[PDB]
Amino acid sequence: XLWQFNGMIKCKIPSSEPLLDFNNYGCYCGLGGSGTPVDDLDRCCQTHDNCYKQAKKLDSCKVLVDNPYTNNYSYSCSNNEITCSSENNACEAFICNCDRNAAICFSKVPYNKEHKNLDKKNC
Ligand SMILES: [Ca+2]
Repeated sequence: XLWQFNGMIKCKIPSSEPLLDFNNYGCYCGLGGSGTPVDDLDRCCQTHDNCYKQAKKLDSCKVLVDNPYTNNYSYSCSNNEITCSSENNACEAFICNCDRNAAICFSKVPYNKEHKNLDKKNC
């Protein structure tokens, strides 16, 4: 953790507290996620979820019996641009890329506050 991810979003969105703002949004942002993404931000989340699902099927992780949920990488934040550290092994670089793409996706999409705390039956 979360923790690294939380730190990435803030790097692109310095004004936010991502565990509060990007949590429980739409159908996908937050625990699980199903149905059709309700907006571009939901789709950001749908993708990220997908990128974690894929990471688990990766050999490089499947050792290192890795958990996307616990995957431990390094990244730096400078001037609101994120760089995933070369020192990452393949598995941790895959996860860092997942987190990186989401960070960025989040900063380019509209925020629809009618989609926070949605009834998943709309999903
Ligand atoms: Ca999700």
